Amino acid sequence: AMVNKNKEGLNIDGKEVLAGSTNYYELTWDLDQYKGDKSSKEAIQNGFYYVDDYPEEALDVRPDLVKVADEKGNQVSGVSVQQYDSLEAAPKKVQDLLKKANITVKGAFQLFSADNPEEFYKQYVATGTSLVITDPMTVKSEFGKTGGKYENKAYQIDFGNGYATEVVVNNVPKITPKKDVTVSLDPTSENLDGQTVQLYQTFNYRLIGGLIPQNHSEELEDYSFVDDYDQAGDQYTGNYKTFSSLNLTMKDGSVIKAGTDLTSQTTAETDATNGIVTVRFKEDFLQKISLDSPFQAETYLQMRRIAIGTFENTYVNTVNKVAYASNTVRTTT
Ligand SMILES: [Ca+2]
Ligand SMILES: [Ca+2]
Ligand SMILES: [Ca+2]
Ligand SMILES: [Ca+2]
Repeated sequence: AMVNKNKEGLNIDGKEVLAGSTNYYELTWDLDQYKGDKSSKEAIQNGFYYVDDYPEEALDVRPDLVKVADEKGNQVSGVSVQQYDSLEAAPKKVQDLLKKANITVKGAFQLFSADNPEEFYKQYVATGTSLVITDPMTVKSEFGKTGGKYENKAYQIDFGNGYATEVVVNNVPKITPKKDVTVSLDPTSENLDGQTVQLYQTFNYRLIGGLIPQNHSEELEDYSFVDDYDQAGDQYTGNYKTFSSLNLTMKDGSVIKAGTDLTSQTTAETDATNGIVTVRFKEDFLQKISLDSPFQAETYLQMRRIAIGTFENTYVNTVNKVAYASNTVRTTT
């Protein structure tokens, strides 16, 4: 058996997992059927292992959180774990036992090993006592820029013979912030990217956040718009508005309609000297969004053009503290 969970313990098999989130896998090292086993010395000496072939393109193991526990919840001594970057890089002994167990891995994998096959056998195997491996891994930050499926595969090796235990699939959504230039808050208004802005004209930078899909695996804790604008040409006026980009369903079942003014659910921080403004969603609001709802929002920063010339803007949308850059807009004065 294999299941993926979030930190709070919810089953998240098949769910959308944001870059930066952790997959708290629980792998059952299933020894129940061996109660009253009568296998030979040589079969026992063939050993007991658990193999997790994790998808290293997408995930990094969190080695400090990896645990092997018995049925009382106590850590198991005499079991160790090593993570290898490939079969080729693995010790010869490891290559050989995988071959014998008839296990194929792709790229990087972990091997959990019974240090002393005879002691492990006497204690857990012949007694039919199953163990639970907690094996947390984090989605690579950069993967959020392309997104896509990943799957975790595991194998159990009993008496040197291996077999597949389970596969769990998840998907990483692609987070793609967008930046437009407007002279209106109407979402249908013309984009002035690539066009002219008059000297001392006010206008908006429209910062459209990335889309968090429904069926996501954990709470949203951060959704921010960080705009380091070019203060040689642009001045932030101190005014902004933030709107929902989609219909949101809250944990209480209420619905916030697309286009609703959510400015009061945000805070703002300015650095005029360095020409930066940051707008962040409040936890009080983010914690109310259903895990089964999408989330997306957009901020209109009111600017003033304050010099002749050509000026660019880019903003960064952070989503649970992973940064994603928007396109770069350009206007001329
Ligand atoms: Ca290693
Ligand atoms: Ca792998
Ligand atoms: Ca829209
Ligand atoms: Ca700046």
